[PDB]
Amino acid sequence: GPPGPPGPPGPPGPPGPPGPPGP
Amino acid sequence: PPGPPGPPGPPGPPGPPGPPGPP
Amino acid sequence: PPGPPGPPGPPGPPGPPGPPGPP
Repeated sequence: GPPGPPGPPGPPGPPGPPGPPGP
Repeated sequence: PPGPPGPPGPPGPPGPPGPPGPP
Repeated sequence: PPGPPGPPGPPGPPGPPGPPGPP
C-alpha cells in the first residue's frame, strides 16, 4: 500500500521570554 | 498489507507572548 | 491500502517577547 498522509500539526510552542524593564 | 506510516506533521504554531518585564 | 497518518509535528517555536515593564 502507499504511505499514509502527514501527521497533524504539533503543539504550540512555549511562551516567549519576558519583556525588558519599564522606562 | 497497509503502506507505511506517513511523515510527521507540520510544526505547531508559535507560542503565546511572554510576560511583561519588571518595572 | 494506505498506511496510517504520521505522528504529530514538532512543537512550535517560542512566542514573541513580552512588552516592557511598568515605569
